[PDB]
Amino acid sequence: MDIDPYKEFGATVELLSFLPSDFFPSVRDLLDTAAALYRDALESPEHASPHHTALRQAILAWGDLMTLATWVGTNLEDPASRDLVVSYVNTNVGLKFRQLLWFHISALTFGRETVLEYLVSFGVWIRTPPAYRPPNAPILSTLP
Amino acid sequence: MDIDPYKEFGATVELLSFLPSDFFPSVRDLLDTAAALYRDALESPEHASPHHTALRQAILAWGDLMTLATWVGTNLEDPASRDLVVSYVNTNVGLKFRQLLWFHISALTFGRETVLEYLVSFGVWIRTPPAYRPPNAPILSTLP
Amino acid sequence: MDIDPYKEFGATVELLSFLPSDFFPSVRDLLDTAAALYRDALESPEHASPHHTALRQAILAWGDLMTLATWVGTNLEDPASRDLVVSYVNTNVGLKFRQLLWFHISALTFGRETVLEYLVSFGVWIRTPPAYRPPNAPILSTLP
Amino acid sequence: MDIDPYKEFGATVELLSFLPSDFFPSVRDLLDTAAALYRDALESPEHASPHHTALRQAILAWGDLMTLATWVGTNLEDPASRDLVVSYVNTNVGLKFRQLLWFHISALTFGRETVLEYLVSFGVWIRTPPAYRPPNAPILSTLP
Amino acid sequence: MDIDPYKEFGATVELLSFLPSDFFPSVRDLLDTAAALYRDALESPEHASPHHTALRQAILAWGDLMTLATWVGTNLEDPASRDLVVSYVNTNVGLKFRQLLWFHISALTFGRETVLEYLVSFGVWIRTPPAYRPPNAPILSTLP
Amino acid sequence: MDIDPYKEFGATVELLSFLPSDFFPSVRDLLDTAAALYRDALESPEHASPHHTALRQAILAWGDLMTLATWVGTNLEDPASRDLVVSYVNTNVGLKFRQLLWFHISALTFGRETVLEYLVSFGVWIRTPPAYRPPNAPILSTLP
Ligand SMILES: COC(=O)c1c(CN2CCN(C(=O)CCCNC(=O)c3ccc(C(=O)[O-])c(-c4c5ccc(=[N+](C)C)cc-5oc5cc(N(C)C)ccc45)c3)CC2)nc(-c2ccccn2)nc1-c1ccc(F)cc1Cl
Ligand SMILES: COC(=O)c1c(CN2CCN(C(=O)CCCNC(=O)c3ccc(C(=O)[O-])c(-c4c5ccc(=[N+](C)C)cc-5oc5cc(N(C)C)ccc45)c3)CC2)nc(-c2ccccn2)nc1-c1ccc(F)cc1Cl
Repeated sequence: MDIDPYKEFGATVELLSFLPSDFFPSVRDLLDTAAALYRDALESPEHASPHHTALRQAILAWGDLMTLATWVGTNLEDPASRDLVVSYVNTNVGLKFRQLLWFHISALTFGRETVLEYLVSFGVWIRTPPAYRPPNAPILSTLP
Repeated sequence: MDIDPYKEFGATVELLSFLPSDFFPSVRDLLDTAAALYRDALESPEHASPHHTALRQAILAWGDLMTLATWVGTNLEDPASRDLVVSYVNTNVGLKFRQLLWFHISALTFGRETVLEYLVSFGVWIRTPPAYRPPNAPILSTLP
Repeated sequence: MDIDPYKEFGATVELLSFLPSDFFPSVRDLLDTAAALYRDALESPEHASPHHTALRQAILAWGDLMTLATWVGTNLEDPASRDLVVSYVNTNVGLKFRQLLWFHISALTFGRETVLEYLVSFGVWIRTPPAYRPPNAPILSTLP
Repeated sequence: MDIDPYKEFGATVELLSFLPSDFFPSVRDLLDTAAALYRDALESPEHASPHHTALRQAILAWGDLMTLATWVGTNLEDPASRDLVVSYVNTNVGLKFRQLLWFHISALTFGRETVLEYLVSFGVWIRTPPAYRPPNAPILSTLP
Repeated sequence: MDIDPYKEFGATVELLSFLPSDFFPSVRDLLDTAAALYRDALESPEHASPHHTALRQAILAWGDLMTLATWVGTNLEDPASRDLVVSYVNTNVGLKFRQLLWFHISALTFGRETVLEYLVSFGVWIRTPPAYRPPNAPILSTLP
Repeated sequence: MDIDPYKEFGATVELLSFLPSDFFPSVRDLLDTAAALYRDALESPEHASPHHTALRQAILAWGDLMTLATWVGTNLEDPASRDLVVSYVNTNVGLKFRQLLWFHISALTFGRETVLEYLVSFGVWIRTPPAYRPPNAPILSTLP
């Protein structure tokens, strides 16, 4: 009854379990990137590619929790209520789809195959013990 | 980037603003009806429609929000501090994509064309004042 | 100078007066119809039909009457005289204006043929004795 | 909703603002131009061009603003406030309106080509330094 | 690297040194005239001419300098310390490309050929002493 | 009424918002590079490519502020006047188009596509948290 968010794009939630938590950027940094690079294509009413379809949805989803953050910021009285709730959204639910923002943005910019190869390559990096890991962790980059 | 998802689908948020709040079925019925008859290619690796890709991102979001309601209802202290939040999810944020689930499901069984005419042909039914309104709203259905 | 705003379109004020006054939708409830359905076609720099060129003028004409209901609506010294006039805009100009928007916005969605026939149809249905008539009122609809 | 009343006609408010304000003729002095030249073409039940359909609306739009300047023009209790508003019609609506009539009534007599070129021409001629320019101002004319 | 921009355009800075300081129109009129009739492809992603690319870099520079005048006039303390700077911008640095805007705009409507002849045919008009000078400078214009 | 300085070259001011302030070299270092590599082509009166057209303009623009720096350095008396002004030009207005100098120089040397790919690649570098950023930030380099 539960769908894999990435089963349609080749990747999977288990595969994204490689990437540690702190690896992912903040939601602001990702939203600014899409709104900087793709803002002229996201708002365009065309199916340029499935990531746009997913990316338009993921943005509005976080746009919705911002509402619940603001509603809770004012219509609640207890500090442990008004804070621990909003602390939950940024902490856990925010992390719940910084993957989606990080994934689909990185997929559009770099192609799906380059992202999937990136995950496996990053998987090998993290597996190796600290003594032999090359300190420069692998990082995405285009290729002509 | 401030844009509704209903752009490449030929719609708006104003277009689906005519529909009264009691128009849309419950969230449970929509989720069930999704898996009742779309569970075939909905939870598969296949890609088939652009509606499916947008759909899958909606069902995961509600599963996210329900994780929020379960969290707040069990850990936040005061019901006067949390039942506001719990009822807020089921009431307002739920109705956010309480209709989003409705659009894609209705579009899939019927088509982006037939759903739009039902929306166009509904507002004309609802914009009409009560005294001169037919006693039976138009029925969404496929035309052979 | 008796410039009928409908003589170009195979109609006339007498037919639109032939229907009952209260049948017509409200101004606010009707602007969003084109604003939600035709916001892209109207704002386009190339007209698609004379209804576009005509409806594109009615929207601007209503602009100042709201502005005049806003400038005068908030920049007077006597509130005892503000609603004396500001009420007149929604009183006896909208009645001559809500008819105008309804014609074109219905003319676009259903063609000038069906609207002109509907005016004859509905205007009769309200005249026939109630003992002898189909109680299901006649209405436009995109479906046959 | 930024419905330029000129974007359909290869112009825009900035060009018509590019000319000086006082260049435009008066409303009364301009209505008779179409009323004397185009009283037959406008009142015809078949439009001859989109300028007809557009100019046919501006005349009626000015109708109520005179009526509103007549209803309010004579049906108030405070003359101290009558000219406070009635002056505004000829104050800051005609300025946005005398431009509108001038464009179409000139567009019909001389085609949309010559008017759009004249706006560029005259708007420049008033900008060039007086020491270096033909003092004979540029003007439309039916003769070559 | 010490070179004027008027090289690939077939000109110099000496050639445009004949023109008196009062020759060129104001900076406001040039900026308006740029957007009055070139705003079509001036603020677009298109590349069309080599004049447009040089132009766009001029309009941004003046917007830069005006940001300087606004800054100094509001933050620098003494008018005897700042009005020198403010008037210096509008007077001297303004006239630097007060003519630069004039050359490209005049070149676009007319062509690199026709503008040069007007410059060649102007100096002969201005180098001539006053007693034998025709009372009307040559007029820039296109030749069919 | 405002043009994007980079809208014609594919990039945009938002895209260049990735690069932090201190990343950009000084104006002297860039001018020496162009005057070292391109001084034999900039002064050539030919449109070798649009960056030359932009690059000739950007140089003279900074060449103009050097004049205002020198004029202010001598014809002003107050130290907070003569210093804070010139401090403004080097600090803010200098930074305002060290981008243009850095961009167009890097575009000529490395091709437009390589620069645009560089920005996106640098964008991904800066987004990543410090713990996982490869310490060697990405840097331009040719490719046969
Ligand atoms: C996937 O869709 C859904 O699940 C769904 C649907 C749509 N479907 C399909 C339609 N539907 C039906 O129940 C239809 C069966 C009944 N059939 C009929 O009555 C029927 C059957 C045959 C004929 C027929 O051939 O003559 C006619 C018929 C005509 C047919 C053609 C025609 N011409 C143009 C020539 C003229 C006709 O003139 C008529 C005139 C009549 N007079 C005299 C009054 C009477 C009948 C007719 C009607 C409901 C379900 N709607 C809604 C919804 C929501 C809010 C508000 C309203 N609706 N929500 C959902 C949803 C819910 C939960 C969930 F979790 C997920 C979803 Cl998505
Ligand atoms: C885009 O350009 C501009 O905006 C612009 C222009 C140029 N334009 C176009 C020309 N212009 C006019 O006003 C022309 C209309 C008047 N037409 C006429 O007088 C006219 C029209 C028809 C004929 C005609 O067919 O016979 C003739 C004519 C002749 C024609 C052909 C001919 N042969 C070779 C066979 C012999 C002719 O012998 C004559 C002899 C005469 N006698 C007896 C004295 C009298 C007339 C004629 C003249 C001004 C605008 N200049 C200037 C400028 C600046 C500084 C100093 C001077 N000028 N600044 C700008 C600028 C300003 C602000 C801004 F923000 C941006 C810009 Cl860029």
